[PDB]
Amino acid sequence: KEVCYTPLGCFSDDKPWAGTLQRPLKSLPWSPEEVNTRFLLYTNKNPDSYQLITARDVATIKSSNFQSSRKTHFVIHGFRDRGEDSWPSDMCKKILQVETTNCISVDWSSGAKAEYTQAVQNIRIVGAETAYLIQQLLTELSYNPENVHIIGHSLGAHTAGEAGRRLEGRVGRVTGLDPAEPCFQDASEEVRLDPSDAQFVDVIHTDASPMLPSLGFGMSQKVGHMDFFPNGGKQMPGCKRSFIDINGIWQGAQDYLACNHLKSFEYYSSSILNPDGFLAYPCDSYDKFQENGCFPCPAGGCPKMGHYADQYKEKTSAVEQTFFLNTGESGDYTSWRYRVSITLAGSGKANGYLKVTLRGSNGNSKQYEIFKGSLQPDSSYTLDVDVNFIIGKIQEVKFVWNKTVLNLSKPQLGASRITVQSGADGTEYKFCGSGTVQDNVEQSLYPC
Ligand SMILES: CCCCCCCCCC[N+](C)(C)[O-]
Ligand SMILES: CCCCCCCCCC[N+](C)(C)[O-]
Ligand SMILES: [Ca+2]
Ligand SMILES: [Ca+2]
Repeated sequence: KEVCYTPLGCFSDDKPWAGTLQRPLKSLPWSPEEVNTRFLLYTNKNPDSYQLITARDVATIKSSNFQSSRKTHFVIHGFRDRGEDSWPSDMCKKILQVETTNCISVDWSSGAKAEYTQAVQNIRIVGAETAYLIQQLLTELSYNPENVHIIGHSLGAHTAGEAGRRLEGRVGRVTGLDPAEPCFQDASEEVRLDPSDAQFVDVIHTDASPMLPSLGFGMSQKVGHMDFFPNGGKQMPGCKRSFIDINGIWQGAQDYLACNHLKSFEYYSSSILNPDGFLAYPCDSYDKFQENGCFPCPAGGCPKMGHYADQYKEKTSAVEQTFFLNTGESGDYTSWRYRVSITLAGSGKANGYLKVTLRGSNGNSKQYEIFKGSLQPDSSYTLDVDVNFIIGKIQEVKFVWNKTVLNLSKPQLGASRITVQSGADGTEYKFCGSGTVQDNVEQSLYPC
């Protein structure tokens, strides 16, 4: 029970578009007009106001600052979001401070203001609007599709994968910023987003808890050549866990219930200006990562999660290549990972915290509990940690340690050695603290 439209063609309401386990009711997309898809063009020439372009009137493009010479970034929002002044436009601007390029924000606000179930269908339209606009950068200005990068959030991610599929995977890259779960997880690839929709698909997963009984709006399913899982991808730091601004029904609700879903475009937008800020590490599971595994960055380097992911040598050597890492709690959310070993010393057996600080070069870190437990002489005790900022080179630690069981002597403990290390490369820095002062000191171990 299909319906056709302008140059965009037809939309069959039957499987897998509807009457799926994933999409139980049968509906059809709105009209192009009803959706009001709008391509807004930013280029280094005009980094503030945009140029309304249209694939319907080629004149609007040719007479615009669009540069057939350069890459083109598309940024598509999702359910109940907008292009005009929300984050997508904000994101285009950031992209133009670092590369000379065309960045378009795909605003379909009015169509994404529908009821989720409908919205899940309007997405098909915007796919086509977009795909179509690309089919006419090729025909009109011989603009190679493999120069196009589509970046979509939530429903937008699937939107982008849609356009991508309309162009037989000719499009060079689509990036999925926490692709929506409801109606997509475990569905035909025809309807969702999968590695086949572009030459390169990379995904950031920030809200991959189960949508049902549980409300994790993000897909847990791997759908890219690369699927990144910041902080394990289920609970992002800075957020406390779990549309018409619910904030007018229940004050705080929106933010509360969407914060993790949104960290996907947060992290990405910051990677644009901070490439070295989000290095993913390959691993089987986040726990292996969290339990001091898969460290440090591998042979060639860690992929940069985010904007500069397309620089990874083996970016498409496989599908569902998964990586893990930890972001910051706020600001630009950049964290760097270091390994920290401590082998014990002394005579008497104690119990306690095993804190640490860092001076590096740039600033100084925070306290860093590397261990709590039994402190038997000359053993060893490592733990990987996350430095929410860019320091430099260690060789300037501090130590400190506190009590858990109160007495059995009060021994002269210290720390024989403290193997430091970077994640990026492998730069150890390790130190000798010959002089095992008892308790609660800033015994500054130093180079050797
Ligand atoms: C799978 C549906 C995702 C629901 C999340 C909706 C988030 C609202 C968009 C955020 N905001 C309008 C502030 O950009
Ligand atoms: C306690 C401060 C954080 C706000 C918590 C708001 C949670 C309300 C959940 C929204 N809902 C419509 C399900 O009530
Ligand atoms: Ca697909
Ligand atoms: Ca790039």
